[PDB]
Amino acid sequence: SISEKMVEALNRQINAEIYSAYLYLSMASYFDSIGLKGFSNWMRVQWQEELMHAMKMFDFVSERGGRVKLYAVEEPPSEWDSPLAAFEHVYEHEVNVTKRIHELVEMAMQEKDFATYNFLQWYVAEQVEEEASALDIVEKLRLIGEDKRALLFLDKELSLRQ
Amino acid sequence: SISEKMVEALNRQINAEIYSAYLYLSMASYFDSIGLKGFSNWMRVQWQEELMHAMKMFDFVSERGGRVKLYAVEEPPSEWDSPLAAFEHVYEHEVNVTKRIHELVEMAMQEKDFATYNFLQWYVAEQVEEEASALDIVEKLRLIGEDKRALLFLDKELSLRQ
Amino acid sequence: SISEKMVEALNRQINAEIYSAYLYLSMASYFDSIGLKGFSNWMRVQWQEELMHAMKMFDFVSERGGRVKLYAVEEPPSEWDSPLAAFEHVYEHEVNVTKRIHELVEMAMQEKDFATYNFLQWYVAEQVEEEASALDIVEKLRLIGEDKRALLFLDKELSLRQ
Amino acid sequence: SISEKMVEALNRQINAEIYSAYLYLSMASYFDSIGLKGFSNWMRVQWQEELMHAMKMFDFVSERGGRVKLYAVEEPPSEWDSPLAAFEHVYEHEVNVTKRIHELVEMAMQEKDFATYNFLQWYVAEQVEEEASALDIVEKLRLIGEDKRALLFLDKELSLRQ
Amino acid sequence: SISEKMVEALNRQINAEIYSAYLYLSMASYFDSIGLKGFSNWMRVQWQEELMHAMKMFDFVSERGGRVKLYAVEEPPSEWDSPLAAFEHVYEHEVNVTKRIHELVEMAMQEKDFATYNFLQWYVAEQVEEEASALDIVEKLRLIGEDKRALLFLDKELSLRQ
Amino acid sequence: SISEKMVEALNRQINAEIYSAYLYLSMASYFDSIGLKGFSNWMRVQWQEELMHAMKMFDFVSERGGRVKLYAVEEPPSEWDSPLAAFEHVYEHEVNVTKRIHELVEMAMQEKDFATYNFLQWYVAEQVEEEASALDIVEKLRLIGEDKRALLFLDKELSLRQ
Ligand SMILES: [Fe+3]
Ligand SMILES: [Fe+3]
Ligand SMILES: [Fe+3]
Ligand SMILES: [Fe+3]
Ligand SMILES: [Fe+3]
Ligand SMILES: [Fe+3]
Ligand SMILES: [Fe+3]
Ligand SMILES: [Fe+3]
Ligand SMILES: [Fe+3]
Ligand SMILES: [Fe+3]
Ligand SMILES: [Fe+3]
Ligand SMILES: [Fe+3]
Ligand SMILES: [Fe+3]
Ligand SMILES: [Fe+3]
Ligand SMILES: [Fe+3]
Ligand SMILES: [Fe+3]
Ligand SMILES: [Fe+3]
Ligand SMILES: [Fe+3]
Repeated sequence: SISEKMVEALNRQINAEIYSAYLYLSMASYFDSIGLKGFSNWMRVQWQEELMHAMKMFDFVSERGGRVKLYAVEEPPSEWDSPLAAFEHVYEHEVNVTKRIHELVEMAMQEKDFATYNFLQWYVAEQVEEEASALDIVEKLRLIGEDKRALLFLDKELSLRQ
Repeated sequence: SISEKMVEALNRQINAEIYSAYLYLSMASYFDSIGLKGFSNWMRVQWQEELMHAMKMFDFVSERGGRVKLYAVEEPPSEWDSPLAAFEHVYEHEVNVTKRIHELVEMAMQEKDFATYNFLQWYVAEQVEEEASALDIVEKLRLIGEDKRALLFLDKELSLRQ
Repeated sequence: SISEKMVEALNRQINAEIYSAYLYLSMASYFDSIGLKGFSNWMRVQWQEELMHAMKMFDFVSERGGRVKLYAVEEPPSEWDSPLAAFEHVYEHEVNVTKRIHELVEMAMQEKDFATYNFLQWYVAEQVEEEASALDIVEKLRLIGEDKRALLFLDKELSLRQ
Repeated sequence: SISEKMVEALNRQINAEIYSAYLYLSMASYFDSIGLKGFSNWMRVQWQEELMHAMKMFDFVSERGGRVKLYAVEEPPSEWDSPLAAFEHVYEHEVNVTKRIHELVEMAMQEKDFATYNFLQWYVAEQVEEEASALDIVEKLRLIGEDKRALLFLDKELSLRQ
Repeated sequence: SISEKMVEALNRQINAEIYSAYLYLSMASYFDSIGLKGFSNWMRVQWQEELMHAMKMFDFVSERGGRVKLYAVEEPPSEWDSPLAAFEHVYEHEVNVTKRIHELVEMAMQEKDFATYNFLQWYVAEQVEEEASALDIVEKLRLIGEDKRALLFLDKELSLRQ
Repeated sequence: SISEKMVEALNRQINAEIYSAYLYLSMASYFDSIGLKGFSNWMRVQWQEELMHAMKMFDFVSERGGRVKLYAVEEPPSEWDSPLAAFEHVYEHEVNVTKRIHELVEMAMQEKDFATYNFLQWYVAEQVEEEASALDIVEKLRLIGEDKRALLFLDKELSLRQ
């Protein structure tokens, strides 16, 4: 039932979820390098979260009788201009992930593959949260601007994530 | 104090630990594809293990004052002639990972980087277990030869790993 | 079989550890003098911790069959230009302690005194943390420069240390 | 990959650990014979402890891919002029086991067998304790001299070891 | 009052109990050599159990005021054709150990040494179990023959012993 | 992965399991017709049980992503010479159902279809029980013979089945 075309694409998106993890891990290294252990922590938590996103899709492809094929994970970028620019890139990347999910929804429907549609609804809801979390911190870094105490305050708040 | 040479090698090995995890994840797919869910499980656990291995080094490079550069993760192989060949590939890959850790140990000696030498001793000990665990299962699968009832028994046991 | 050369190098290091403690107690007074009770708390904790490093080495010297000679503890300096300057001194000092530790490690290697070589690996690993904890505060102090509200945020953080 | 000459050496040291136990068990019969039930206890405990030392190495030869050959265990001596002489024998014995372990460490270094080098570090630190425990009791027994009431106070203390 | 002839005879039977331990230890190696870590476990446990047998009798000789002499433990054998042959050697060995204990019993009665007779009744019952446990596994392995799965099923049964 | 071959074979076994049900329901009517309400109840319970056997296969064919086709269920026979003759038909019939299952097992193993092999193992075990149960009552009736209080005794006993 699950079509070979639907598998390939889910396999794409599995790779996109892993590269996001890996992107966030590179950011963990960047925030590490500029003293911000709380931001670093957030990123490490996001890395593991995106890996979990990938695995939940890895397991669904196998369950449905599809075959997971893993592809290369690209070398991510490694520097950003500022914590603000880091999170702005998070936001934009997550909006891109949200696009690619909306398309998998659309493909599922064309193929009348109701199981893959229903499953992707998890990721549709999850992307709403991803974008909003990312936006919310972007807004906070914009008011903070150059104010070093506010920056360190946000960094503590972020160190608390699990 | 940590040299650039040494930071490079460690960043490389971090990439290799992540690759190892990714190979084992591939094998988990292979094993799903021939209905050995226990072998699959064993791999899925070893994938989490190797990622953890990677992170302990990722954190160490940054504590030593160096900077983690992340590199592409190679697309891994996707098929194996049999369960025996896949664990034969496992054992061998592990013997190589060991060789890599031994070369890192020697570099640390050459450079008198006592901190990195001591740190690496954990991997010296871990690679002993890695090899032995893989070899034991290669042996089991040799003893089992062609008997598919015995394969499923070993499969159910491997499904018990957490 | 522990040599005289070794027993004296270890006794001198016992003195260096106790002086490191004492130095950090002098910095505690300095930080009290300028209203930074959290910086003061950090130094106090570090003072107990360094005393604890000396005591582990004290016990070991006798465990090996040696005798601890105690030497004078030098009057430490009592003024620094700034928090940043004081923590730059902590860092350069701990880099020097490391350098002494590594000397002992070499001396023990050179003497085939394996028991002492092994005992000191704990100090090899401890010094990694010691340099990192201090460099992290130096860097935060740099990031902060003259902003006194941020300095006070950081003082509060250090008042948490146990 | 462990060499033959390293396996054989380890297996000789397994034998020596077992002999050590057996020597200390003979000593327990000695002490029973002169009514000193605490010195007896101390030895029975150390006979178990040396067996544990042997089994730890027995397991490691197997976990490296080697195979353990077991050897005759020589008939230990059965008499000593006095409690002081028995514990002197214990001391000179343990200093000799330490020598044996140190030779093992050297061999491992020469062959670049880092895995064995690292495993043996446990026996390097254990021998530090073994020498000091036996030495303290030797020194106590010298302090004590021919006083029989004091000897029995020591005997009672030694009966508390578990 | 226990006699000299009895004390020697119990002293030899200890030796025999320690040898049996050592024999079983040798088999543990042999089963470890051929992949059967569950059989190996059984053998480690029997190795401990026979040491407990020896010590119980070591203590009894003491309790009666005899002196335990310790003799060389003999180098054991180290290969067997198969799991079956090994357990046949176990049973035959244990049947022989029964014979020795039935001889100590008849000696005891001859000397009217009731306290040694009563003491030996524990070993008389224990041997009934020793024989019956060995024979049960011989019987099971014959029925098993060359069937690999069934072999592995029993090796897991044996991994359970404590 | 599950073959067309294996699916049609399972669907056919499903038919066989529903027919078994219906055969047992037809006997419940027989036993009802001759005043044996306990035998009837036994059949009604066995009818629900074989329906459950069916549905577990229906669900399994469908989980593995194959399509259950439903075939006609044959008119079963409706009379028997006696309770004994009736339970002899149950036995023969169950021995036949065992034949079919063992055939489904070998086909699975041919196609190396290990999920299906493992799933059928429940039925192999279940059939061992079916046969033993039927056989046992067959035997209890050979004994009862013409004896009427013992037939009513057996009849109460089968009332009890839930
Ligand atoms: Fe995601
Ligand atoms: Fe995301
Ligand atoms: Fe999320
Ligand atoms: Fe690893
Ligand atoms: Fe590994
Ligand atoms: Fe491991
Ligand atoms: Fe220190
Ligand atoms: Fe320090
Ligand atoms: Fe510290
Ligand atoms: Fe020892
Ligand atoms: Fe010792
Ligand atoms: Fe000890
Ligand atoms: Fe025994
Ligand atoms: Fe026995
Ligand atoms: Fe027993
Ligand atoms: Fe059925
Ligand atoms: Fe049935
Ligand atoms: Fe049933």
